[PDB]
Amino acid sequence: SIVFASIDPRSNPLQTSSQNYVDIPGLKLDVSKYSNSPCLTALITLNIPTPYASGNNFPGGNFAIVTDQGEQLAYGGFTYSSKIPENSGRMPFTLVARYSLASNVSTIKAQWSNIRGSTVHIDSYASISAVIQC
Amino acid sequence: SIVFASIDPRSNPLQTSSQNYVDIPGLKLDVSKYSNSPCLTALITLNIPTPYASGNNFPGGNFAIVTDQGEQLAYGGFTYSSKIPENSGRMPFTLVARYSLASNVSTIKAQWSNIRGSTVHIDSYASISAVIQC
Amino acid sequence: SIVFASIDPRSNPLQTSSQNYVDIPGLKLDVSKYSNSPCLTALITLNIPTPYASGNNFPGGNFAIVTDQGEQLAYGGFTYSSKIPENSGRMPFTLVARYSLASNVSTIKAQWSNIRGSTVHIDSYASISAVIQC
Amino acid sequence: SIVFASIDPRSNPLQTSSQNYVDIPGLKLDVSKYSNSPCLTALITLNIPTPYASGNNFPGGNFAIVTDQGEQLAYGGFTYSSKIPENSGRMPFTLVARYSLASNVSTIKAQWSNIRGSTVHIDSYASISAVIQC
Amino acid sequence: SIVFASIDPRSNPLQTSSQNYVDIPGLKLDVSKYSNSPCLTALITLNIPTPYASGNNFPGGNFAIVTDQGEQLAYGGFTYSSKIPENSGRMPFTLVARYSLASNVSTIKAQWSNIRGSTVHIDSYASISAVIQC
Amino acid sequence: SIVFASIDPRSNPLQTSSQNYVDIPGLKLDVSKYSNSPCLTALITLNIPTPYASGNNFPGGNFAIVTDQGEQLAYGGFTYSSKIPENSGRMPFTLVARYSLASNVSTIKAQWSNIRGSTVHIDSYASISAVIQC
Ligand code: NA
Ligand code: NA
Ligand code: NA
Ligand code: NA
Ligand code: NA
Ligand code: NA
Repeated sequence: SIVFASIDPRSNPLQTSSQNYVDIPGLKLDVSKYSNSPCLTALITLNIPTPYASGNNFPGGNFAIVTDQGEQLAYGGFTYSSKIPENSGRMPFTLVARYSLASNVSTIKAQWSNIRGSTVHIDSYASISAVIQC
Repeated sequence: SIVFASIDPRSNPLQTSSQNYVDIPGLKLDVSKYSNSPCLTALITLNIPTPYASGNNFPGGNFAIVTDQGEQLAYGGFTYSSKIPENSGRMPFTLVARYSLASNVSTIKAQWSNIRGSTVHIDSYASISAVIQC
Repeated sequence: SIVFASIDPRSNPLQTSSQNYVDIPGLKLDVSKYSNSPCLTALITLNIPTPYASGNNFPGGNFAIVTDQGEQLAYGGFTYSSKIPENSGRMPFTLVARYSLASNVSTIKAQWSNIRGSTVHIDSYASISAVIQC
Repeated sequence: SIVFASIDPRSNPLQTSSQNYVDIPGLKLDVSKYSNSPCLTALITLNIPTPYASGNNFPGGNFAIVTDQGEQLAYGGFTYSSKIPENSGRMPFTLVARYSLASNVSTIKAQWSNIRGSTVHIDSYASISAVIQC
Repeated sequence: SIVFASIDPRSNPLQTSSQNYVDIPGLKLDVSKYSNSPCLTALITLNIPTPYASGNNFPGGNFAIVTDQGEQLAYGGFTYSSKIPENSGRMPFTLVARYSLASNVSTIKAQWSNIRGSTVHIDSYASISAVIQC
Repeated sequence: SIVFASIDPRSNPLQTSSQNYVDIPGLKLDVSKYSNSPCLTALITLNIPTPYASGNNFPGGNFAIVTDQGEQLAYGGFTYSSKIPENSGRMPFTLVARYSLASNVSTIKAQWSNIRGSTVHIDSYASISAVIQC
């Protein structure tokens, strides 16, 4: 089966300058119906196709897939190749994780954080999805 | 089930300088067999791992997943961090969408468009795929 | 069903300066249980979310999905937009392939290679996965 | 998926002397979750392994699988080979039906009726089940 | 998935006095779409809930599930407990078989034959079905 | 998926005169691969299409589906309509059960027992099968 959530915050863009990971609002999957099911697994893709980051010390952004049981299932990020890019170019980002559904998991969700004092931005379509299989 | 199409236009590369979205030839999925099926959903991934864009005003490229019912299911793109990059570097791009198969859909396909008068280029492997589940 | 492998080589990073494709250790899928099954197909995603490449001639990195039957199912890569980037920025990369399981396949795996004498680096989470369906 | 209901009325046996079909209490399947799903079908088995019928004019019993939309999906029955059997022997009975789940169906259930004024009896395990597939 | 066929020959009943197995018309499954698929198996149920047999030497009827490759996957039958039953009572019959779909099979079908010169009769609902799984 | 076992003891028929349930040799399903899986269920059919029973006090036979955890999932049987049938006619028998695979189950199997001092006989094809679903 498929579980899916997307956002498209054109009118009210998202940003973070947080050094710690914080939730990306709207990018959460409810997997309660499948929990406590050791024979099931979720393959989870976080797709942030058009992010950027502003800043003045080799800016970038980090992303993670986590559960509400404190498991960091995957992480990664982008950075620029200059200290102060004259344009914060759009840097497509995708991240793929796996999680057994054996445990009492309820939520699989996206988080983000900054790098070197940057501000990370999302102002367009992004998604999180899972394929759940036996 | 899986539906899949790929291209690999090494000998005859693809390009667009179109401001409006136009089809990427060869990156189309036929989902007719699954249409009018409200209990089915497709999770669709467009993978353009090695595109670039030429131009002189912060060039880039945009991509979309659409149906032949006029639904834009997802969009995003890449841009460079300089006004006139001395090399149009390869900027891997992936985009993930979801579509209920309730409607009379026949085709799910990839489109692209330019940015600020750029020319977008594909000269190597790219794919579009879907997982269809109940 | 889902098949999955990941790495997270923070303490002992990976690198290659190989012009020919070589295996990324740890990014291998065992599909033996599904082989010789013409009604089955694998949809395979290689996710390298945080690679970079060092070098002095427009550096970058290439990646491929292959089988142990010599099939190159997909390939692509990233490159920088400068001859000698002052920072080798992190360039998220994903690649999606399809393979019929009709043949006597045992292994689907990731490979990488350099570009123009670069060194490609992985020092954090990366994965390879497949959805196997009828 | 599987939907299932059984009864085992040892302490309070069931009987009917009804000429018209009437519900067998407890032998009902709730298929509401799957309704309005044209791509789904149910394969339904009614298993009455140990019924009998009393009477004096070639007794027997009839059974049917029906929906709450007035569809009689299957029917059949047993009869004895004598006008007045000296023992109403146990006559195992099974019945298999198919139903598309396209419609607004809620319930698939078992019914029974008599033959030639008989009384039909169930005093032990019986079941109704469905396999639901795409 | 489910494959299914039924008959309900109330207006034009079926009979056989054949000593050799012959096809029951209408009780045939087309499995061509699944053939040459070693990872698939069919679980096949033949349900004849209300047959009888006439005759004067301990009459009965035999049934079989066969393919068009000459495989007899299952067989069985009913007989009466008297030499000349005064009423040929209805004797519910079900038969379950399994078949790998590895081979070039096209058809799985029902057959019947007599016993000791009997005539076997079907004048009401009967079905043949399969569940096909990986 | 399907699990299946059959017997066809033409050359060396089976019989029991046991008052207690005893295993029918060969009619056992190994479900170990699916055990400890609360999201999975088995729908189990025992098909004895051509049994009979000998004896002189309203003979018959009983059958059950059991696990190796002492669960009697289903039971039923046939009996004749005379005290001493002049021919022990063939009395087709089918029995359907359901079992959650949550527990540490290894085996689902068929048992039989006599009635009123009868001897129950199987000298031809019989099967036990399960459909296992999520
Ligand atoms: Na939840
Ligand atoms: Na189409
Ligand atoms: Na292998
Ligand atoms: Na209902
Ligand atoms: Na055919
Ligand atoms: Na076992």
